[PDB]
Amino acid sequence: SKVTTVVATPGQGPDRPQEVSYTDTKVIGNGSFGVVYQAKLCDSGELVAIKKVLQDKRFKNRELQIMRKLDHCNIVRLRYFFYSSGEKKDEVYLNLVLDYVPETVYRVARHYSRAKQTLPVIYVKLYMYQLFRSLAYIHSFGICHRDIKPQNLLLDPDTAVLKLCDFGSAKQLVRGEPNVSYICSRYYRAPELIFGATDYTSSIDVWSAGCVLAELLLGQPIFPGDSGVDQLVEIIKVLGTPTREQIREMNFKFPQIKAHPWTKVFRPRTPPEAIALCSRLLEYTPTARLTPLEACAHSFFDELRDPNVKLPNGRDTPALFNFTTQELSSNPPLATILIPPHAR
Amino acid sequence: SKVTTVVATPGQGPDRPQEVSYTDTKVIGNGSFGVVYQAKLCDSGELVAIKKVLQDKRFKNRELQIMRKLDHCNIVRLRYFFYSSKDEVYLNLVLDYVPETVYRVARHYSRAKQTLPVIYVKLYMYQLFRSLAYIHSFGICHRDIKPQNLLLDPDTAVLKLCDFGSAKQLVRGEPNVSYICSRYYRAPELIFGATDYTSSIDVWSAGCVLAELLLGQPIFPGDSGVDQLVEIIKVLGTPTREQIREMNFKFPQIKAHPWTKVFRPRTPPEAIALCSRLLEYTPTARLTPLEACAHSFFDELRDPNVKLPNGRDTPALFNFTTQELSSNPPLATILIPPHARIQ
Ligand SMILES: c1ccc(CNc2nc(Nc3cc(C4CC4)n[nH]3)c3sccc3n2)cc1
Ligand SMILES: c1ccc(CNc2nc(Nc3cc(C4CC4)n[nH]3)c3sccc3n2)cc1
Ligand SMILES: [Cl-]
Ligand SMILES: [Cl-]
Ligand SMILES: [Cl-]
Ligand SMILES: [Cl-]
Ligand SMILES: [Cl-]
Ligand SMILES: [Cl-]
Repeated sequence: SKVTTVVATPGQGPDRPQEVSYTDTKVIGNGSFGVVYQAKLCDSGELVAIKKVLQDKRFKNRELQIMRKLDHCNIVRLRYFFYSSGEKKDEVYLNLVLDYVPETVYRVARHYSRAKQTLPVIYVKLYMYQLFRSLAYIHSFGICHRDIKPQNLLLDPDTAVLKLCDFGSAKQLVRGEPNVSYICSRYYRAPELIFGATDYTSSIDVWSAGCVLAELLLGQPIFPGDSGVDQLVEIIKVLGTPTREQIREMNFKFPQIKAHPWTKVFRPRTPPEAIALCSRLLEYTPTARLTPLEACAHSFFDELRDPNVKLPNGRDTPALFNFTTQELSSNPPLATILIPPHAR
Repeated sequence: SKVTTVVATPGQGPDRPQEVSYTDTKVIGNGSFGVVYQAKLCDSGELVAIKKVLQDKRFKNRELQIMRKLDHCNIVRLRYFFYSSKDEVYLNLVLDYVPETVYRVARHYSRAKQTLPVIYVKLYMYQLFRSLAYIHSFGICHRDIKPQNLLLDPDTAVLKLCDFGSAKQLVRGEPNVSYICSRYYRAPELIFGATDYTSSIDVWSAGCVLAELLLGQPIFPGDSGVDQLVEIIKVLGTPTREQIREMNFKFPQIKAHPWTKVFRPRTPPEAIALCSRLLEYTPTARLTPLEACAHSFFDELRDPNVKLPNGRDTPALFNFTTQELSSNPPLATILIPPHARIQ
């Protein structure tokens, strides 16, 4: 087959480029951002995904700057990056060489959905815990993801490892500076984003994470809608009509619906700790939502802290407990809960 | 067979209650609004659509108060309306049933690697600009324009605008929620969260329908506001600081992609022209509904010879009221062709 050789910069190291050669190139992905290729590195034989984007040249790439800062077992690794022009008007492209990961939570959820099965609660636990860890970490640097949705949660089905990807909307949120309210994909947008607020916090990611939890339990999206009006009605149908207090803390012709009791929303064989968790992730008032770390520590995740827990495929669980000081900074006293007696 | 009989108020005219009996009740639609039943009237055998909705005890239903003032050949007729019954009260809207929708028609053609013949595009788009010219005449904005909300009669080629659930009168200086309109058909001012938007949002949406029927697929798709604005910039070029001012800030600098690359080879120039004039960053730089009716793309409809493919007459395109033309009366001299003046 054909071989490409580029001079590429490692993501973690100090700016010291080396000759990286790769082969078996194929398209996998399209969209606003640009294209994603898959390839095999010639030296290692490891598979990589290459996200090719257009570069301003005017300003430096915010995705690239944020990803160089990040090192976490539950976030896709940037191995290298390199520039190519190919054949556009002296147009320049930034190529991000990332880890290849052979599945996504979107693809998996949909296999169980179009089989009228429900994803076994154990996986729901493994995947939602590793997401909340990845948020705990990036929230500690004040970085908000702003795009949290199933398509952006990579899985290795053999190791049960989840890896957060797609930092193209990610931004550090400084209290008092405003931010655009038109980020986050439809279905997972926080009510304050729908109401057009520009003084929102990292809590938008917690609401999005809650919408992923509900969807893995129900086997389909919980707040669907082609418009915001449609979206708000599906929310008010579950949380009821926000009070004057609650509206004021988000950002006015609202129908009076009594709150549908939470236990009546999910199928009946659904664990009540999974429901408690939802009620505490999907709150109208952003400041009343759990923190990523507060979530990791919820009784819903207790099975993962059992010393005998094993994967359905018979392998051990992946890293769940190797917390850093950084990751715990939000609230260190929780370490006594997050790190169980048996853990190294 | 089963038979429901109610006492209904008429939608148009004065308040003289009437007995209405229908049968073959069937569900045809579910969603946030409530339920849409099809039914067959006992006496006439005519098909109707009943839209059942939760009635606030607080204030009277706005969709109702609006639809009762509306009488136009390109807007679904409200035949009757009644209150009924969860242990609280529902508002029902008895409306003409119309057997097709642009959504369905667009899709039948789309997955058969086919575009809809341009003649139907002209007919359907023309009748839509007429309906907007009418409601805008009253300062009422629809705020939902999308293919699913455009009813069709495949045989007559009559298009009817439905769903006045988001519709509202826009007074200047009064603000309005920016979270109305359906993904794909939202004007950039709504994506940017603006609350001083005018009826020109309806014109942007209409323009997305035009472009979609021509292209065979939506033109500005994406799961997020951001993804949409990228598809918009890949076609219109980068908004200038003045353009952004007129809607109300770190955008990828990209050149305006010539509008003729956008459409398949043999697309009418005049179709492409009308798009560039509906899909403008600057809300006030967009054609009014009535100005679009009079665009050269619609010239073929004004031809006295014009026939539908099945050999039938086109429907009523020229019977304009004073109410309809108040946006700009002089336009009557293009809108009403010579052959429609003949006594
Ligand atoms: C969002 C949009 C596009 C993509 C690329 N599509 C994709 N990526 C995969 N893996 C992937 C992407 C990446 C880098 C872009 C993050 N690493 N690994 C896999 S595994 C089975 C289907 C599939 N589709 C991923 C997320
Ligand atoms: C918007 C919302 C709900 C619907 C109901 N679904 C529906 N309605 C139709 N016609 C319809 C609706 C109406 C009034 C409720 C608006 N009149 N005629 C037709 S004809 C072929 C499929 C179909 N589906 C239509 C548009
Ligand atoms: Cl995916
Ligand atoms: Cl991506
Ligand atoms: Cl439809
Ligand atoms: Cl047709
Ligand atoms: Cl409707
Ligand atoms: Cl003539």
